[PDB]
Amino acid sequence: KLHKEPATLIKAIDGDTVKLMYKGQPMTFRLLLLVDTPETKHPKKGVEKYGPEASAFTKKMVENAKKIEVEFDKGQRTDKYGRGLAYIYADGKMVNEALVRQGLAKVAYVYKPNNTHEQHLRKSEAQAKKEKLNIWS
Ligand SMILES: Cc1cn([C@H]2C[C@H](OP(=O)(O)O)[C@@H](COP(=O)(O)O)O2)c(=O)[nH]c1=O
Ligand SMILES: [Ca+2]
Repeated sequence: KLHKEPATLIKAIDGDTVKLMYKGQPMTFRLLLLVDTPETKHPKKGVEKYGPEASAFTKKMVENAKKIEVEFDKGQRTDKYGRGLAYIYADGKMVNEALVRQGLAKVAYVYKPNNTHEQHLRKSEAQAKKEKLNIWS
């Protein structure tokens, strides 16, 4: 079973990459199962169509949260770049899914066993497509 753990915001970096104080140590966390478009991609040098709105949305959601919690999946907790891989919740709402529901990020990098909430995010993504939101307009 997965479970939520306390984390302190240190800084939001873009739509899907946030730096958090987790168990007393500063580290970059990357949101599982998403590809926010970037604010500072690498092919793209930077700023994507919808990458800066996905960044603003996560920035406000974590900045204004009363509390942040991280939820690791059941596979590896870290990727090759040493970023923590988690579902992040702000006030009990999953930032991963809110981005996807808004049509501000797409579901991507699905590596089992790290896909417990994959179907939940694919649903939210289907609805953002139906309603034609943002990247899907
Ligand atoms: C979300 C996620 C990304 N990644 C890797 C895939 C991509 O590697 P490559 O850089 O080699 O293409 C990169 C994309 O991350 P970003 O979207 O943050 O740039 O991070 C994982 O390995 N596992 C994951 O769960
Ligand atoms: Ca990104």
